[PDB]
Amino acid sequence: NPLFSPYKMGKFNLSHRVVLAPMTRCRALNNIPQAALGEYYEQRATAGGFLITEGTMISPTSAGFPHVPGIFTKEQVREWKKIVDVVHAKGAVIFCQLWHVGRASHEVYQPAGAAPISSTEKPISNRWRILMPDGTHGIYPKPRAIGTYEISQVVEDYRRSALNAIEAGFDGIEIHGAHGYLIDQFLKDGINDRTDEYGGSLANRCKFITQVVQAVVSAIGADRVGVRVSPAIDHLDAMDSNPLSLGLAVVERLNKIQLHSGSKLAYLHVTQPRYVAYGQEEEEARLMRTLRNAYQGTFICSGGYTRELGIEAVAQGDADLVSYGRLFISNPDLVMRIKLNAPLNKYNRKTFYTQDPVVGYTDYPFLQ
Ligand SMILES: Cc1cc2nc3c(=O)[nH]c(=O)nc-3n(C[C@H](O)[C@H](O)[C@H](O)COP(=O)(O)O)c2cc1C
Repeated sequence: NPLFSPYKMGKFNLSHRVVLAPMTRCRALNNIPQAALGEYYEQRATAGGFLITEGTMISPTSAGFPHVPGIFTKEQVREWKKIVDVVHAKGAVIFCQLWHVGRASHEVYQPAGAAPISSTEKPISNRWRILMPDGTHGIYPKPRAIGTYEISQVVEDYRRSALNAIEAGFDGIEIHGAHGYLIDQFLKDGINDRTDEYGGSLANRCKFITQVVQAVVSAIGADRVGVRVSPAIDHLDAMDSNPLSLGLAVVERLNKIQLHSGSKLAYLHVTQPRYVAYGQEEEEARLMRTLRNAYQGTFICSGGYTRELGIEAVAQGDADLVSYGRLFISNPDLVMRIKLNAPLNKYNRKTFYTQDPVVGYTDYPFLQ
């Protein structure tokens, strides 16, 4: 079974290829990592396994969900360390995903109820609704488009948060540049309507993610930096006229960064879309294989993977590691279960974003 052949990700000797995909669960009350996170990650950690934390705040204006952890204050760093220690004690490797939502926020999540920032002034449409602190859904407001100087301030927040992640003990960080968020808002031409040097051409649209990656690399080293993108996913009205072209454009910038920096990134992480048929290589698969073949380094595929699809991905060389989200929610021992090809617990979406430290978070049973 390919999923269980070792894999050397940089200095990390991974015993298997099943990865915990970053997942927002909203248990980090008031943005403070909670002991619950500790038990949650500990349950899923395995000797030689790779975990990626839920997206984490890089500043006071980077959140668009309630109770998501942050890593921009020393207090948060202190609490993250305890979680990182419990995970390391299991022999797992763990990276902290640095996340800024951009225009996908609401005044309720912004200091002084200010407007969320973005590359544009256009708001997400009403086809998408934001989750509110009280569990109901809200309207995405008009964001404020930032200038060159402010862009550099946000880049600095990523930088500072990356240093904090390292101070907390994390083995590295993952730059969240997918799913229609801040970075993705500069990447997708369906959103980026700028006329300055951060908009228009592929090179300009790629500038922001490049500056962000460069800043953290120069701060903690390319080896402790992973990057996540999703050119073919349009979540939150984040579409591009040419998904494949945009992805390759991003891949080229990353390869260039590695060559100039003289070191490879931890990995490239890509979320893929899944079409829907009926009672059930292809464009989508080929787009993924193409980004993988173009990228000089470790490739992590994600999005609707199963035990079967995962084995296939590693077996055909389409990916080095496979990240699982939803199945990892309901199966703390997903790695063991996949290895023994045992049944899988179904996940209850109702408690994906509730605040209880146990219910729908750590009370999913292990294999008996
Ligand atoms: C409840 C939930 C929360 C998620 N939170 C994040 C997140 O904070 N950052 C991110 O990059 N992806 C996030 N994802 C996407 C996952 O990392 C992963 O790409 C996706 O779950 C893969 O598909 P799967 O659920 O079929 O395995 C989330 C997914 C779910 C279901």
